[PDB]
Amino acid sequence: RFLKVKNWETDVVLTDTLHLKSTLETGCTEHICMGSIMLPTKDQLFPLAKEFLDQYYSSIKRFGSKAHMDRLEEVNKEIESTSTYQLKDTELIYGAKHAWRNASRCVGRIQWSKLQVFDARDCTTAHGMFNYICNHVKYATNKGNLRSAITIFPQRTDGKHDFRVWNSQLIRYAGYKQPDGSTLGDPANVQFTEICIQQGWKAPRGRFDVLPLLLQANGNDPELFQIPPELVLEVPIRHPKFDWFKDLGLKWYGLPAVSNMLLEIGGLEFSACPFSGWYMGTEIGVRDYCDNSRYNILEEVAKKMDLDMRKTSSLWKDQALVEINIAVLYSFQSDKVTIVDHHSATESFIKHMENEYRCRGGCPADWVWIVPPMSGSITPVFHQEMLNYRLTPSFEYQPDPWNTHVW
Amino acid sequence: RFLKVKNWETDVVLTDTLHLKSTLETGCTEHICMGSIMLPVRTKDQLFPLAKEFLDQYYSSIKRFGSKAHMDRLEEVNKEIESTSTYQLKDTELIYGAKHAWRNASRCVGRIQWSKLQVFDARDCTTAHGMFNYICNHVKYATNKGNLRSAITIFPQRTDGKHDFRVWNSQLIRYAGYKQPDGSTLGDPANVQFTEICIQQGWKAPRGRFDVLPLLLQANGNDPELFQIPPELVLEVPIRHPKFDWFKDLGLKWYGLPAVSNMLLEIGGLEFSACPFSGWYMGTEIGVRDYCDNSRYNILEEVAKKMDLDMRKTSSLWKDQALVEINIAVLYSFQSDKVTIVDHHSATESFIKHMENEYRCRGGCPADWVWIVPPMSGSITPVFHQEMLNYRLTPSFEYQPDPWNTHVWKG
Ligand code: HEM
Ligand code: HEM
Ligand SMILES: Nc1cccc(C[C@H]2CNC[C@H]2NCCCO)n1
Ligand SMILES: Nc1cccc(C[C@H]2CNC[C@H]2NCCCO)n1
Ligand SMILES: C[C@H](O)[C@H](O)[C@H]1CNc2nc(N)[nH]c(=O)c2N1
Ligand SMILES: C[C@H](O)[C@H](O)[C@H]1CNc2nc(N)[nH]c(=O)c2N1
Ligand SMILES: [Zn+2]
Repeated sequence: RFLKVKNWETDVVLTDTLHLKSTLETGCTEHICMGSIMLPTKDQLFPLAKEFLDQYYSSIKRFGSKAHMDRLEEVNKEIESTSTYQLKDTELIYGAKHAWRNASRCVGRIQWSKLQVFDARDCTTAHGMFNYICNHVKYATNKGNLRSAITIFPQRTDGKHDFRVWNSQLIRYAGYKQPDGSTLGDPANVQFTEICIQQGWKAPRGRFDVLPLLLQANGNDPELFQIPPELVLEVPIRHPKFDWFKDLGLKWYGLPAVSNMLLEIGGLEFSACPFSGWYMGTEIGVRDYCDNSRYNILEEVAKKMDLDMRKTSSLWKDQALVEINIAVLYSFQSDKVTIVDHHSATESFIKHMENEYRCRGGCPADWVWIVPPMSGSITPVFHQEMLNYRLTPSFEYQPDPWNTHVW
Repeated sequence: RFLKVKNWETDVVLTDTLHLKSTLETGCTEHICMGSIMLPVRTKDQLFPLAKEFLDQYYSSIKRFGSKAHMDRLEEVNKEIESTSTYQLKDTELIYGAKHAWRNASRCVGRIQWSKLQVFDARDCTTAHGMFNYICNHVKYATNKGNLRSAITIFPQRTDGKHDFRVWNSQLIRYAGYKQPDGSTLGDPANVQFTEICIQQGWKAPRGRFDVLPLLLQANGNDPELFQIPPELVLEVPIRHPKFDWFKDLGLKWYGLPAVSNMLLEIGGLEFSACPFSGWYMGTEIGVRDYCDNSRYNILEEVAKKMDLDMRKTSSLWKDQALVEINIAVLYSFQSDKVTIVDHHSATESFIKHMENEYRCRGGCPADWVWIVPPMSGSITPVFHQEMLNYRLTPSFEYQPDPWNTHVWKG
């Protein structure tokens, strides 16, 4: 019941009790661990609403109070009458911040309580969504001094009027399959890019074409919108020592903004809830740039460094990896765009974890995701045992819209 | 039931059915994943089914399932268990068993080599001196002047739990660690407690930074005894860098033989508490962990200084740069001295081929992602992108409590 996690580097042992409040399943059983798998009614709703309202009133030190009870009855009556309910602004803010607090795969949660929440529940059209999103982007970007934020569109009603941002991230580069059989741009976005073209987008067919937004409002067919170019802050990537690096013609956008997840608060489902923070270097330098199925630039960089790529044991891939990541951090820092290196970020997470264990009884964490994709054991989280469980409010994955939308 | 695992780099999807044969628990539940947790005498009653399952697996493996030989063996073991409360494995079963414990070791990235294990049957061993001799022979055979050969030496199984054979060392070869009164540590910090035990037992510690520890061996439940492995049998590699001539002056070296000696080998319900096994190193074990863990030799700073990296801010990735150089050095040195070693790219690439082969020929390959992914350059190795399923199959290697915490001293 009372589990303990140990840090094998510091010997520090923490006891987790928060997991006992876990509701959702993990995908694992006593016979099989699926820890490395990427994707493992009025009657149903009131229980969820109650659990949420209880934690909310408990957070504001008014558990059991009349206000707590009144609200509880108010929501119950509303659910029975309207088959759903509306969160108070205070509840929405608390819920969004906690969905982030509960995101087991997020290493930057020490920042959880500073989330700027934009209530977009009054939005009704795709154009309105576009406006709200540009404001989010401009607000979060803040001329390079990034600020965490989330914009929350109307909650699901009957399932045929869902609001959705079809894009996976607000800002991402297009991908196109060339005759050469090769891929131009971001291979990860080929399918999406074609859906945009299929919709009308005039693809420039460049290596870094900022994709247009495909916004779906009230269950209607999505619409294209181009984020004002001047609102999409990008960073040209250069190395502090290798002058030839700039010649690679590499650049990345400064705002990481996830837009395909579902925010669940008190049983309510917010299918369109784009949120953003700021990058941890490795996300771009290791994953976006070096993943074989992404920009896959290791060989190109290796060649320019004049490394013995004859034998894997010379560790040329590793050396080029470090350089690509040193450049990313350097380029973002030079342009005054917020970014955190994996050492600083993981150190912060350990501190956050410690706080969470002592003030909340635990911190769900997915080791597989928390440990940076490079230099794993030289970051502290590598040596930190973690317990992964699911708490609500939460951010959940949801089916891509183009595989469920009835045009 | 069928479970699928996907490689997010190649889109290749594999299907696992082998997990159905999994009996042991994982530590996880439908509500909590303990995937990153390091460590989440039987009765006649519970033993025969364990013996039967194993023998069924053994006889199927040799295509004699249901044969008269198979049935006679089950009857023989049955009679043996009821009569003696235990039973003895035939040599063939022991070999098959040891090879499978390795094959089933979900935390081992080197399993493509599982079928080539040399098994030394030391079940006739009766004293610590006897154990010493067996271990020396294992070390010499495995080392093979640098052309390392995987091997395992298996001492008598557990009987009543009061006569256990145990190798107290965690690995046959490791360097002493000494806690200085000023709080600092000389040698390998990981072995301070053990080194202290050895000293208490009479070991004359040379107190250097790389002193090969003595073997502390327990035979038949008796108090352990110290033995020094003949130095000429301990192959070591001075670590130098191909381009940095100052690296050698760091005074670093490492032994060539990785030999785990504290695990328990379970075969058909029998428990072999002393089963030292060895293979060859994957560079990162030494270069990343042994050398760069903050709680081990911790050499990142000294190395970073020499390279004169910008150590004022973490964002210069000086630790990451120094890390790669150190690992290049380990691989270079071992290769230059002709001591077998494998780099993490080659090793993980082979593991993926092994895993795919296993899914197809065996219906699965239990693997612990947390352990399989190398401690450096994670995502540039193919295993990072491979979904895996972790479950426990027997025969298997299991952790067991450290002997000094459970041993009843006789004096
Ligand atoms: C302030 C800076 C932040 C940093 C440094 C940070 C860092 C990270 C990193 C490194 C990942 C893994 C990403 C990947 O490998 O794809 C991640 C995942 C995640 N983060 Fe954060 N994060 C931050 C802000 C946010 C915000 C503001 C939220 C929500 C309001 C959030 C929610 C999540 C979620 C749900 C995931 C997992 C997403 C998935 O499964 O694909 N993060 N974060
Ligand atoms: C032939 C070369 C071999 C290589 C390259 C290899 C490599 C590895 C590596 C890198 C690990 C993780 C080590 C760590 O981080 O502590 C590991 C663990 C393991 N290996 Fe292998 N291995 C090999 C041979 C063997 C042999 C011969 C056996 C048994 C017969 C074996 C059994 C295991 C077990 C049981 C584990 C997990 C040990 C633990 O939990 O501490 N390996 N191996
Ligand atoms: N720094 C942050 C903040 C919030 C979310 C993320 C993660 C985003 C940005 N990079 C990969 C993408 N996640 C994709 C997960 C695999 O599909 N990163
Ligand atoms: N190459 C091999 C072969 C078999 C076993 C191992 C693993 C050994 C050698 N390095 C760390 C140690 N395992 C310790 C696990 C953490 O306490 N490594
Ligand atoms: C198969 C495996 O789960 C997959 O490659 C995971 C591993 N860890 C990860 N960790 C983070 N932060 N992000 C990812 O996309 C992944 N991918
Ligand atoms: C806490 C965490 O489980 C621990 O640090 C693990 C992570 N992965 C590992 N992987 C390998 N190969 N070896 C280890 O010792 C570890 N330690
Ligand atoms: Zn699990």
